[PDB]
Amino acid sequence: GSMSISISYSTTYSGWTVADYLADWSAYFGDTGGFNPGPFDGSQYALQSTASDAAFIAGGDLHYTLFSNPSHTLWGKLDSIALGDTLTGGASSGGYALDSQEVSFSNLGLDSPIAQGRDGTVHKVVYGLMSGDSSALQGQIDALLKAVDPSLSINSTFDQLAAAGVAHATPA
Repeated sequence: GSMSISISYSTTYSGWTVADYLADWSAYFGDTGGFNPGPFDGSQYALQSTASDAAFIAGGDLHYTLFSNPSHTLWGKLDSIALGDTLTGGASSGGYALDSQEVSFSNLGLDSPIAQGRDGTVHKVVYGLMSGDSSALQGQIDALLKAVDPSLSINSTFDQLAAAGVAHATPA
């Protein structure tokens, strides 16, 4: 359903496990953009690597506390993560996009309240992904996959997830 995780993937990665792909993408990002609409809140939070072309877009209803207690917290609803290369667009252009969208995860269903601060799952998922540690995102995807089918996991390949009705190949 709409409460079920849905994954898109370039056929480039059809034989990759989700864990292997996420670990390598977060290394590609390493240890332009912002919020749409912004300045500090948006339906998208997008970031470009300085280290490589790597870029992500977090989608949902996201909030950044800036200097307000609890400081430097990203909280709210995280519905989607899109991973790939080269951030484009912004508020002005009808939203952020990726020049090359490698993999996306939708219907994540994550919602972290401000009171949890940087302890929130949304904060940890997004901060990890851009600080060379996709472990938090992997844990949430693993749980969502097992909610559909317990023989699935982040160690499933993208084409195994397609065969299980979760994932969808896109052109390379």
